[PDB]
Amino acid sequence: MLDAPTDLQVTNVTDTSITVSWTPPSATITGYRITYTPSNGPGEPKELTVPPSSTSVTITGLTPGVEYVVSVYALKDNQESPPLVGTQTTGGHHHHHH
Repeated sequence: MLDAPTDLQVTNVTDTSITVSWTPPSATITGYRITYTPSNGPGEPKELTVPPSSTSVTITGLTPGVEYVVSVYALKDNQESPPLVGTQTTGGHHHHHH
């Protein structure tokens, strides 16, 4: 049972992407799982995974102009931490797209 990563930082944001960084937990870890969904979505999210050497990830294909909830879970084998949770609105709310 595993402590959560800390200090979610958004280092870049576009109309369709977010770059997400975090600080590792104190535990030995074997990966991270990242979920993302709009706050206004039914709420079951999309999921990605990364190796433990990744303490940042860029999420693409996002909807412009909406608040996303990003949740980062540390993994240790079959085990997962509670998530580190932060929010970010993508660019372009008042702009057309294509």
